[PDB]
Amino acid sequence: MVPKADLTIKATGKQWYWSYAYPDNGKFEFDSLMAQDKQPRLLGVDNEMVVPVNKVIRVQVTGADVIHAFALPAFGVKIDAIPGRLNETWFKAAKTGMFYGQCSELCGKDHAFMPIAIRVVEDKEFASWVETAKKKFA
Ligand SMILES: [Cu+2]
Ligand SMILES: [Cu+2]
Repeated sequence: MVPKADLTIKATGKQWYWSYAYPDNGKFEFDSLMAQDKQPRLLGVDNEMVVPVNKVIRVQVTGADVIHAFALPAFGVKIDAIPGRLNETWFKAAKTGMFYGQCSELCGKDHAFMPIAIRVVEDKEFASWVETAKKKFA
């Protein structure tokens, strides 16, 4: 069962990146593309999924092209991202910081290079980030 959520984010797997939509924060969406100009190697991206600490985050998970899977080991999360299907999982981060995962379903050439990067922040910073993101992402 998915517990009562404080916020929902939709994570859509694509060849070979994730898109994150924020239905509860103004319906903006952005792509999260591997950077590696950035540490850690194979895990850093241009635009992280930002979430508030100490909140139930429902993650709706789907794919856009082929089957992917959303894996976030620090939270015990692993769920298929199947095009045509909206799956759901969740996590609650007990502390701030960076948390990383990977696509866990072989999905072609760049499967190994579509990381999930989550930045957990306090409420104040989350709200400030949302302000900026709404403008950045359109
Ligand atoms: Cu994939
Ligand atoms: Cu994959």
